[PDB]
Amino acid sequence: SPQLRVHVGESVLMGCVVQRTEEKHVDRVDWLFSKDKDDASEYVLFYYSNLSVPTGRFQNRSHLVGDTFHNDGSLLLQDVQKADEGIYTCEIRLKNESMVMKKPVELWVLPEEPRDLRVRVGDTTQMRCSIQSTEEKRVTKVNWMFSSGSHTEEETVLSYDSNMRSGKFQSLGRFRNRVDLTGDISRNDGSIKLQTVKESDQGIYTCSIYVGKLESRKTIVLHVVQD
Ligand SMILES: *[C@@H]1O[C@H](CO[C@@H]2O[C@@H](C)[C@@H](O)[C@@H](O)[C@@H]2O)[C@@H](O)[C@H](O)[C@H]1NC(C)=O
Ligand SMILES: *[C@@H]1O[C@H](CO)[C@@H](O)[C@H](O)[C@H]1NC(C)=O
Ligand SMILES: *[C@@H]1O[C@H](CO)[C@@H](O)[C@H](O)[C@H]1NC(C)=O
Ligand code: NA
Repeated sequence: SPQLRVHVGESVLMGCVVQRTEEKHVDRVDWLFSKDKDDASEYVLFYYSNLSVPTGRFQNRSHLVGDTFHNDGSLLLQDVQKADEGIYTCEIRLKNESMVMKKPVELWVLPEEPRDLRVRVGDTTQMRCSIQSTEEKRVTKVNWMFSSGSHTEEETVLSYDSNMRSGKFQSLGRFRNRVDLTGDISRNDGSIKLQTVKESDQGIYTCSIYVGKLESRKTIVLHVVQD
């Protein structure tokens, strides 16, 4: 059973894909949460008759992102909190099948990442953004934006869209020639590298990382210091 660790605030995609040679529709998916067994459980989401229903304290953070016409009942849980630590069980039945697959996934939650990233002038840094996932190729779009304290508007640092022939755009303004993707988008990683950091690079970097139309958002405050 997969054991996934995430920091507080992160998203996690828990795969629930039924291995078949044929592309079958999903009839039923249930995702249930228990802290230990705990003697207690709660629904994250259920799906029947072509409708998903995120429930309870997961109602606004949870999404069936699997292709329900291709054997897939995978879940995206956003904004993970410490109370989300425990076991997620997927029960899934495909159209025209009687058998039910049951797949437990354990989620471990580490303390939230610091908001601030400290860098010295002239150094290189990474800004990391990725979704924790058992499944490849789920991220469809990554967009990095920048604002300083004095900006009237965000500017684009780097953008990648998997559903365009275009693919990858890099800044032609303040970050020109100093930014590139270090993440493998096919492995759900939108991380970038920023080279020869300047004082004027100080500010808020935002990553919007998409699984379909569903955005997960990450903020990094770049604090540029001396010596
Ligand atoms: C839907 O499924 C039918 C096959 O069911 C299979 O055989 C039975 C005896 C069970 O043991 C089970 O494990 C199998 O799934 C097909 O014969 C039928 O054509 C299918 N329905 C249609 C026409 O779409
Ligand atoms: C679910 O949607 C599919 C694809 O449009 C359709 O073929 C099927 O009949 C639907 N199932 C039910 C029972 O609503
Ligand atoms: C629930 O609230 C979140 C957090 O603000 C928001 O992004 C989302 O639109 C809501 N959920 C859905 C899918 O309606
Ligand atoms: Na269905």
